[PDB]
Amino acid sequence: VMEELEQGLLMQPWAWLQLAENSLLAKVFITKQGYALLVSDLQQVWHEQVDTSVVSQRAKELNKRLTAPPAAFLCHLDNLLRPLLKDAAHPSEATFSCDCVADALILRVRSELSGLPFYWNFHCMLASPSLVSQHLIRPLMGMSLALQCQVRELATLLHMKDLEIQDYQESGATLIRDRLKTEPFEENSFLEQFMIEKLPEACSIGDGKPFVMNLQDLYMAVTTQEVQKPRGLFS
Amino acid sequence: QVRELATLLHMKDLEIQDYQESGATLIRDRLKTEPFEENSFLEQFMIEKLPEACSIGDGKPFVMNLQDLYMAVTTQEVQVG
Repeated sequence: VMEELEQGLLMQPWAWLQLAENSLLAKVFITKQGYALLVSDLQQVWHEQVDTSVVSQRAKELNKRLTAPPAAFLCHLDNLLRPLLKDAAHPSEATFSCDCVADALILRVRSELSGLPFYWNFHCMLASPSLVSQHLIRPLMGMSLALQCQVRELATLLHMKDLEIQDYQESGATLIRDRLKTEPFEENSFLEQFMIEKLPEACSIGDGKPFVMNLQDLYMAVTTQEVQKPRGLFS
Repeated sequence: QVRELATLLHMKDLEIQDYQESGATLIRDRLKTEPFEENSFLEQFMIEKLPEACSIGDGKPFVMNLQDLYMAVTTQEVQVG
């Protein structure tokens, strides 16, 4: 039960949330027996795991007149959350609000469930060091190592193509188009040029949107890897 | 960096295609290189080499390989504010 929620949350991609002119990164895994949420703003991390016991009380207190068992309420919450997290700019009637008092994060979701109120309040506490390392630190290191390996493979392929170009030039032929000539690839020169020129803009984390937009498949792959007697005449 | 290397590979592929169109014949047939496809390369890499490449271990690879980029990123962050 509890382990299933943790595994599902781990094997999930990050999503971008826009609320009150603020940007958050959210991971949500909702099942028929609870849910797991992990939110961040690139400065702090909050986590919240909920079982049906607290749902039976919160869904009533927030929605006084709502008569909904935990299963239906969780299904409605998933239908509310997944469309927004999966893709952006999707029209919806859901609204998000964020607040903090002393050390906890109250995230309020207010939605129109076919023409009726739907209020939910995530009360997320600070994530323990184990959760942060499991979800952000180690996967990012794995992604960086994988990207370095990819860069090395690309450099090897470029060297092979440069050798092919050298052989073609030695053959004595000439190009019908002379504008396509490319200088030989050098790893050190390319690295120095990149660092001097484009590293500033490339490394700009911003509000986290580039991380969600670009590096998600590799992140998911890394997370999935880490989680998994003749005688006489006859003689 | 990977995107730029892919762009350079595409440019070299176009150059090789033009050379072939020019009727050129290579003396060594073993030097022929297959056209580069980003999707095929990515899928092959993820299937084959990612399991052994994305091994954190005790943290030695992190300090052995990616220290310069970390310092550059930190310096840029300090410069920004």
